[PDB]
Amino acid sequence: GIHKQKEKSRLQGGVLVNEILNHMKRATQIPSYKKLIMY
Repeated sequence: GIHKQKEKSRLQGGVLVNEILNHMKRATQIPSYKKLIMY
């Protein structure tokens, strides 16, 4: 049952949103977390 219940609207095309992950990659290379040492 990969498909779960829904509460809000959602159309097939909406799946496109997944593309977000791609762009997210960029940030994944350097998030806004807390840094201490570089070496």
